[PDB]
Amino acid sequence: MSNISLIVGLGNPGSEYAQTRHNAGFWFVEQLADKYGITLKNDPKFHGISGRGNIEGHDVRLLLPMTYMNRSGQSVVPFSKFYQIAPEAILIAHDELDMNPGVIRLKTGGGHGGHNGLRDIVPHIGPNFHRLRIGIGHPGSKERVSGHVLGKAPSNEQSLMDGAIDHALSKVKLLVQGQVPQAMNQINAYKPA
Ligand SMILES: O=c1ccn([C@@H]2O[C@H](CO)[C@@H](O)[C@H]2O)c(=O)[nH]1
Repeated sequence: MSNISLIVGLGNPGSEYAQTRHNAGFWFVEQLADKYGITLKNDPKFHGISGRGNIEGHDVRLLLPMTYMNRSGQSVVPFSKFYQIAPEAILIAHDELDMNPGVIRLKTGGGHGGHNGLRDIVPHIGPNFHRLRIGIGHPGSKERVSGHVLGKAPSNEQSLMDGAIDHALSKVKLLVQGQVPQAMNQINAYKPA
């Protein structure tokens, strides 16, 4: 059903990308894995790093594609199909250009919103997965997007994102329990200050 049992974090592999805004999804899933003691180990079969563990009495899988962002579907799609995880049980955490640092929202359905990771996923499994939209801000102009998402945020913006991510971690219990409406209410209500 809508008991979240796959949590995907989008991002790029390599130390040079680890601190960039486009890896917001990785930050969330890495922190979630540490919170619940889920081992994120090499998963060559699905071109990623993945884990499996107990979150609040539920068997949950975690996935970080190691395909580079624009090829994220080349991990997520075969992984979800192999383990027979329907989109309705998937949460994908990703950076959101259309939201401020420190703003975070749970969304069900919808398009990719210009996001090149999601762009590679929705064509295959459809739109009906859940998304943890982690606000990163927009660089104003259209052609400066690459420089923004592949940039390391200033400390204040990082602090704002980190606080929002921490808040979201506290609400994963609701999501794995299938309380998507309550999780949406409580996640979306987050304020940094
Ligand atoms: O060295 C790089 C840098 C970025 N990109 C791709 O360009 C996307 C913008 O989403 C990237 O994040 C990633 O898929 C690469 O393929 N290689």
